[PDB]
Amino acid sequence: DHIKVIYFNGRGRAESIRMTLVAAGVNYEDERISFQDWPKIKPTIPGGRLPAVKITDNHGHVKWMVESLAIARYMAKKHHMMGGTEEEYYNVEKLIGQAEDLEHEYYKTLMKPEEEKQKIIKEILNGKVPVLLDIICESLKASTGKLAVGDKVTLADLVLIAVIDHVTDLDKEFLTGKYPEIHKHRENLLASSPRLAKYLSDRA
Amino acid sequence: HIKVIYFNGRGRAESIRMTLVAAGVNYEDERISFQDWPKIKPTIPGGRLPAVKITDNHGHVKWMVESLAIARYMAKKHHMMGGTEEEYYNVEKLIGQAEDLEHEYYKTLMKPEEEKQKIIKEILNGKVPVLLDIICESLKASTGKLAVGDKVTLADLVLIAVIDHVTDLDKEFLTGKYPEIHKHRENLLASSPRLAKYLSDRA
Ligand SMILES: N[C@@H](CCC(=O)N[C@@H](CS)C(=O)NCC(=O)O)C(=O)O
Ligand SMILES: N[C@@H](CCC(=O)N[C@@H](CS)C(=O)NCC(=O)O)C(=O)O
Repeated sequence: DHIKVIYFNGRGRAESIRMTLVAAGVNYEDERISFQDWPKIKPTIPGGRLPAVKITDNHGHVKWMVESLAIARYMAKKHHMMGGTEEEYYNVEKLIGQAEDLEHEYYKTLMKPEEEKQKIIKEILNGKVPVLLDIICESLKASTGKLAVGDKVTLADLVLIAVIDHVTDLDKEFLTGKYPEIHKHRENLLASSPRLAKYLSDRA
Repeated sequence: HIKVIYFNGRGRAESIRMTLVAAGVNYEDERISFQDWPKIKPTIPGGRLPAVKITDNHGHVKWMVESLAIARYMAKKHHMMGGTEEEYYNVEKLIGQAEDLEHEYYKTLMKPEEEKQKIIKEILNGKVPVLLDIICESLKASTGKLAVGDKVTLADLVLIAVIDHVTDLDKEFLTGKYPEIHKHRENLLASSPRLAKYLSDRA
């Protein structure tokens, strides 16, 4: 099976799919679509929206998968990253749901002129952003291990690092000297997964 | 003992109420008024509703928060998150399509009856028919008569909740259009007499 990840932004919705495969040691091909070629590639993608993943087997037959975090939960489930008990599965989904609520505040600043972006940025940062960072911080304090859920990598860890990178894109000092548990989660995750540290280091 | 703690009657907790109804699992509804939220807020872990408080035989309490993480945990416990990895992907796919449509609906909420009208006319000419077409195509790919296969999943219950929100915005919006969505609802209510009874009684 040849796996191609089709997307437009480098650290958008497809990052959860790339990090789940990286952590699993699963190889894939990146295919980035420019704004310029989207009008003619759109009708070719089932449902007309990115990211999408095209899986071509040895005989050339193609399977398509859409909806970014439904693709990431399927890949994570196949590689034992959706928890190891039903209880662990609830805690993985709990943090995923918390991170996605923070990502939704970040999306409100996107593809806007650089004056309205500034206005929306100062509202969320004094708004729902610190509220949701505190809820995620408390969730991390409840884990029975050093990562988000227990002590082994799950999809919850990778969605969290992706969303925290979006917050620091809005204001790079936002977390300086605050939310130690978030900071610590990142150090712990990169130590549990050499592949992800290599991926991230290298992406930087 | 399971208590579902919430404020709106057909808001985020509906996914949790319908998973329990479909599973034949009894629970208690505890609706919080706008007037009592200031003092009950500090008592709920995370400070946000809906929440589910589970009190066992000896009085010990477990809390669960984040609506669709509670609903996928109950659905998983009752065979409603698909029967193969492939069905689970398709369950999650439709869930993610429905939540994108619910996000358009949330943009109209708790607004003065003026700008609510303004936001309604933009989404209904916007992302709302785009996402209803994508859901309609997803239902046509199912290997059975419901959203995923032929037995109830969480994907079916999130879809009826979100479709009820669209008709709240414009009651004629699906009249004479999207036959697969209409058909899905008829099929689901015949597959789960408990849910037909719940909705009927709710109505
Ligand atoms: N909830 C879906 C959202 C897919 C989506 O909204 N994609 C947008 C950008 S990430 C898109 O393709 N826009 C272009 C178009 O559809 O013409 C997911 O997470 O995959
Ligand atoms: N993503 C969370 C959202 C929880 C949330 O946003 N709750 C809102 C209303 S549904 C709330 O409790 N607002 C009141 C407050 O926290 O003071 C879920 O689906 O459970």
